[PDB]
Amino acid sequence: MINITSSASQEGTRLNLICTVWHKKEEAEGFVMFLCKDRSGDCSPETSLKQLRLKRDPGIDGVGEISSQLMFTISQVTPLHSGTYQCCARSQKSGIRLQGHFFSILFTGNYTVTGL
Repeated sequence: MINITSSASQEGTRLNLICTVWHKKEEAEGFVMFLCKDRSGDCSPETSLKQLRLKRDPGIDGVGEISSQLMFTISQVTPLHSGTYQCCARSQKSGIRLQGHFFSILFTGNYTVTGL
C-alpha cells in the first residue's frame, strides 16, 4: 500500500463514491479498505459505511495490477448523505493505516460533491 485516491461518478439519481489503494503488484494482499462518514478519529471497518477485502482472482471487479478499488453506491442522494467522507485502508499484519483526503457531499433536493 502506498497511497489512497478518492473519486466519484454519477448517472441518473445514483452517486458512486470510489476509494483506490495503489500498491506494488506483489503487495496486493492483506489490507482492508473502508469508507467513513463524519467520524472524529474513530474511522475503522466497524464504523464504516462499507468495507472490503478483495480477493485477486481474474473476473472480480476492482482488481488491478497495482491497485484495488472500493465503490460505495448511493441509489438516491438524500439529506442523510450530506457530510464529510474519508477513504481509509488498514493492513492486518503490519498495523499500517493509509488515509485519503476528506471530501464532502452537500444536499441542497440536488447535491454537490466537493473536495475531490
